[PDB]
Order: sequence, then C-alpha cells, then structure tokens
Amino acid sequence: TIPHLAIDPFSLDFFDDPYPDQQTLRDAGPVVYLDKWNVYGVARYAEVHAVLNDPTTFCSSRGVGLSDFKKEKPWRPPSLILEADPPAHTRPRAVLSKVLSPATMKTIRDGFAAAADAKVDELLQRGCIDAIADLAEAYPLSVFPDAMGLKQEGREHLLPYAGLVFNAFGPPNELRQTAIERSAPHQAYVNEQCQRPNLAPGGFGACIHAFTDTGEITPDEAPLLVRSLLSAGLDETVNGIGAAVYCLARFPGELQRLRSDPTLARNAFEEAVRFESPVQTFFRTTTREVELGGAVIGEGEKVLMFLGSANRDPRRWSDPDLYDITRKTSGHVGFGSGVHMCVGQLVARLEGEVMLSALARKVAAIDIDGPVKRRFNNTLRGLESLPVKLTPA
Ligand code: HEM
Ligand SMILES: O=C(O)c1ccc(Cc2ccccc2)cc1
Ligand SMILES: [Cl-]
Repeated sequence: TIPHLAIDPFSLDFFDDPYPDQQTLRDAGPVVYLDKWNVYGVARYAEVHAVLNDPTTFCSSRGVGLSDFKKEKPWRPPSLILEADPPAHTRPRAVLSKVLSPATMKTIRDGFAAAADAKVDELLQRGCIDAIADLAEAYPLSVFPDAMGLKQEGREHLLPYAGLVFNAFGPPNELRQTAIERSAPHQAYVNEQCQRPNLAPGGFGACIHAFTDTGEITPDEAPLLVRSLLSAGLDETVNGIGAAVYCLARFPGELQRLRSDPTLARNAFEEAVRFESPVQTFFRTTTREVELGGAVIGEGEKVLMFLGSANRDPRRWSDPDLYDITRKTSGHVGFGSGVHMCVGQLVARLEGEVMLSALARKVAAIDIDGPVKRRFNNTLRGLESLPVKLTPA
C-alpha cells in the first residue's frame, strides 16, 4: 500500500537540487517508505502539519534525528527542550519563551537595527562582496553572541558547532561522521560558556540562569538550556538571510517592491524562510501504531518530515516556487508548528527584518557577479558563497 522509494534525502545529489525529488515524494502518496534508511516519509503540507501537531503519537524524546535514542546513545546529552516531550518539555520551554519574549525584543531591537544599517553601509563601500561570509554570516555574528553575553575569545567555535549539531541529526553518512570526528574542541568551548560565570549580565544566558529560582528550572538545568541557544539560531538565521539576499538578486522585481515599501521587510524575510526553509527536514518517532494517510505505521518507527517540501506543496500554496514578498505566509512550517514551534522565532524575525530593512533603504540593485556555491548539511539548506555587487540607492 505504501510506495517504497530509493531516494536518499541526505545525498549530495539531493542537496544540490531537492525540488524534483520533493515533488516525486509528494506525488507518490501522503506517506512513503524510504528504503535507503528504513524510515517513513511525509512530504505534503497536510501530513507534515498533522505530524507536527500530534506530539503524543509522534514524539521527540526518542530523538528528532535518524537515531532512535531508545536504541542508540545520543552523541551529546539530549536537549532539555528540543528532545523532550510534554510534560518535561513544558517548563523549560516556558523559560526560553520568557527569555526570548516580545518584551525582550524591545530591549535589543535598536542595537540590532543599528548594526544592520552599519553592515550595509560598510558593504556598500566595498561594492563587490560575498553575501554569505560578509553579510549573512557577519551580521548575526555581530549581534547574537553579544546578546547571549558571550566573551570575545572562542567565538570561532560557534559556526562549526552549529553545523555539527545539524549534521548530527542526519544518518550515519560521511557528513555526520566527519562532523562528530572534529567535534571535541567545539563541544568543550560551548559547554564551558554555558556556566553562569561566563555569561555577561543582562544577556540571554544570564537570564536563563536567573530563572532557576522560580521553580521552572533548577540550577543544574540552566547550562543545557543555554546550550540550546548556542546550538540553534545561528546557522538557520545565516541561511535564511542569505536566502533572502539570493531571492532579491534572482527576483529583481521583488527588490523593487521592497525598496518602494520598506515596511514589507518583515514579510519579505518570512517569505524567504518559507521559500528556502533553512531547516529542511527532521524526524519524529511513533509511540504507538498510528494511521496516517491510509498508512498503518507501527510503534517505534522514525518519521521523516520534509519541511521545505511542505512549504512548496501546490496543494497548499499558489505558485509555491515563486518568491512573493506580499504572500500570506501564515501557516508555513519553516519554524515548525505546535508545541515545539521555534521558540527563537522572534529573534530570527528581528535579525532578518532589520537587515532586509537596511537593504531596502540603502541599496538600489543586487547583482550576482560570481560563481554561486552551495553549502551541504544533512539538515540545513543554504549557500556557501554568494558573490554580489551592491549598487547604492
Ligand atoms: C530562520 C531562522 C530559524 C529557523 C528556520 C528555525 C527553525 C526551527 C524549527 C523548524 C524548529 C522546530 C523543531 C522541532 O519541531 O523539532 C525550531 C525549534 C527551536 N529553535 Fe529555531 N529556527 C530559527 C531560528 C532560531 C533562533 C534565532 C533561535 C534562538 C535564539 C532558535 C532556537 C530554537 C529552539 C531552542 C528550538 C526548540 C524549541 C522547542 O523544542 O520547543 N531558532 N527552530
Ligand atoms: O539544542 C537544542 O535544543 C536545539 C538545537 C537545534 C534546534 C534547531 C532544529 C533542530 C532540529 C530540527 C529542527 C530545528 C533546536 C533546538
Ligand atoms: Cl556539546
């Protein structure tokens, strides 16, 4: 009843161009079986959304990667929020929801916006830049580690550790094995910065430790919660920003619309998150026999969700392959959906908005003027290099 496909969604061929195989996965049926890794797959919006919003049946505590924590040892101590189910997930989630809250965004928005304007002004003096290294990577690195309260030394570990985390969600392929092989120095840095004395007052990390006297988390839980904010947030925001720049370069009519109304900056970034989906895939594990899409999935089975495919499903989106900064993007699963829906989404939207705002006000044209190179990751989609010429407005 369930079609079996040999598509490897973690192969370099798939990463280079996933969209034809994603239609093949969508059109084969609501539920497929991937023989390469012995997992179930769902690539349509309806089933991805249904799985995300049933955390009791499709749990996260057995891992959101390929590895089943009931069968294998996690490569690092499990996250207290990402790899936890209700009710254990609830109170750590509440703390992070209060640390990265709407009220907290008010305290950081002016400095985030000023740094975005300053970076665009700096890049416009150079003219020809790499929109990945010099913009998509440089800007988050210029605001987020300071907002965390991290010291200056050792920040070069942040990008490798982020890429390692997302590669480790993948299958035991070469990308995952080499990442873990080189991981020891990055883990040692990250774990040490999670201790309370190493987090500057007023920052995100110090605020997490401050919640330890409320009864929501204990002091021994705070280091691992800080680790969450040093694992997530960087690479996805970098890829989302680089994707927005790539789209404004490939779709010049949308840059012109954004220039004419810079208040479209926030939705322009949200559409880039849907269009690119920096987090392409992750897993759930069934806790019981479940009926999904006419399929009887047994207990203890890994289910692979294709977030980027769900965000391009023509059953849900009109013209899904078009970048439209005025599209009604509400309902996209680029940040997930349900109880685990990205708790840092306000930080990501703030960074993306103020960067696209600076571009909208200061830049007249964005033209690719060099070879575009893709960055390969088991979980993340994004570019490695995006040579562009920025024309001042
Ligand atoms: C464009 C930027 C981002 C994207 C596309 C993204 C994507 C996602 C997705 C899809 C999930 C759901 C995970 C799941 O359901 O298993 C998630 C969760 C999470 N994200 Fe993000 N994220 C982004 C930015 C950030 C930022 C800026 C932060 C922190 C400052 C962050 C921290 C987290 C955390 C801690 C979780 C776990 C939440 C939970 O399990 O309840 N993310 N993210
Ligand atoms: O260490 C953590 O708690 C943590 C790490 C990464 C992420 C981002 C993500 C991971 C897998 C699937 C979708 C998104 C969230 C939380
Ligand atoms: Cl670690």
